[PDB]
Amino acid sequence: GYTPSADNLKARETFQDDKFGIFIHWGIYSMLADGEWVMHNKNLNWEEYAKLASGFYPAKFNAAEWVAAIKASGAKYITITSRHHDGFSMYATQQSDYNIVDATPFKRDVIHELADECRKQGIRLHLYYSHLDWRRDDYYPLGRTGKGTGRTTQGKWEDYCAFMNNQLTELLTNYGLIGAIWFDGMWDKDIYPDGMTAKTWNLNEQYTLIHRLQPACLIGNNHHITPFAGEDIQIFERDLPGENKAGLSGQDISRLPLETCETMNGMWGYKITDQDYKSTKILIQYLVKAAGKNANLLMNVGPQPNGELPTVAVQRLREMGEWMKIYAPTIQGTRGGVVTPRDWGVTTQKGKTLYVHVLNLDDKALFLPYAGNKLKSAVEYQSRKSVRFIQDRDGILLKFTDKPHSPDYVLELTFANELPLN
Ligand SMILES: C[C@@H]1O[C@H](O)[C@@H](O)[C@H](O)[C@@H]1O
Ligand SMILES: [Cl-]
Ligand SMILES: [Zn+2]
Repeated sequence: GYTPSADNLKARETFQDDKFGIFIHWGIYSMLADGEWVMHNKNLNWEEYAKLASGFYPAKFNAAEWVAAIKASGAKYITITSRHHDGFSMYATQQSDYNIVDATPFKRDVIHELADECRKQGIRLHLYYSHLDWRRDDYYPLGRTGKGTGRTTQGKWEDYCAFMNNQLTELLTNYGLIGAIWFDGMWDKDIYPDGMTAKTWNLNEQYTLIHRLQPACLIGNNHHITPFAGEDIQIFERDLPGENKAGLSGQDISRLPLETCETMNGMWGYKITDQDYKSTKILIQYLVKAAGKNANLLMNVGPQPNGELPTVAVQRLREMGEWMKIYAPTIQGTRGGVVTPRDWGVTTQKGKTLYVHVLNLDDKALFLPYAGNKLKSAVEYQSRKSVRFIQDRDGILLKFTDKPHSPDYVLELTFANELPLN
């Protein structure tokens, strides 16, 4: 079956080292400013919806400003929508004239500009690509969604698979190195009996094509189930691995590198009525919790129809970056800690070092259930002040002089041996 290349293994380890990326959902739906699902939610006719492209002009778009504001947060990569459910391509494809260059007065390939700036600025580029299409008539038979977009013709599914293959080829050919392909949407056909099989979705052909073009490119698929052979990362939508508070998960944690995706406000695409952006404290803690469960955090912003990133999102990214300036070594380059997440916080680890991230504790002591490795020292990460501890065969007890500050009271524990990997 699938044995991943060595460049692919390095790519997985670098991805886990990086820990933090930014999601970008941008399209012509940003004009309606009611979320990226508006075409299906309001049952918009595909022709009338497509008429919006000839008025799309994000005049204030600036790839350099975007990538700079994201880099400033500590994030190391950007995952951007190359084509979402509405079928509109945000790059210069030759498989359809329904794209940013040919169908709008903007006439610019924004994915190419962003790739150039990511190269220049040391940020890796990941591409989201939708298996689901609400406009094309060769997406036949239909799944659960999209029955109200006014399609009145049928094509062959083979033609749609060819279309996807050629678009994937283009994206892996004209834009430099691509960190990952992020498939989404096959959950649409989970109503038919064979709706989540690799053969209906042509997954083996597609994955093999991807890895032939760029063997170090990682593949993830947001299907919410057990990863298919060929995927290089596992995705959890709006939940940490092993949690299901949002109801879109519940699948077993595989052995692939893990990534949790989340929105900074409540919606992926720009939504003018949704201005409730999570606080900087919440976002820092979300990243720390992700890292403590051995997962990356892919945090989303939805660009405005004038081309700017929301100002509040840029503020949050800058404040997260101020925090990262001090604490990134306790997150980036680490893995999930030997003590798994607890109500008080989490732990990350690197070599012989265990970082204890105390996120939610008002007592002045903390029990760590870990034994068999001589603890040789404990200090506060920032101040370097020493932390009193008692170690025995049952575990470790840390005692604090003050009881802890927000948003993260971090202790650095140094052990004699190891730290293990479960
Ligand atoms: C990937 C994100 O979660 C879901 O899968 C999608 O339906 C959303 O539009 C968004 O792209
Ligand atoms: Cl980690
Ligand atoms: Zn170029």
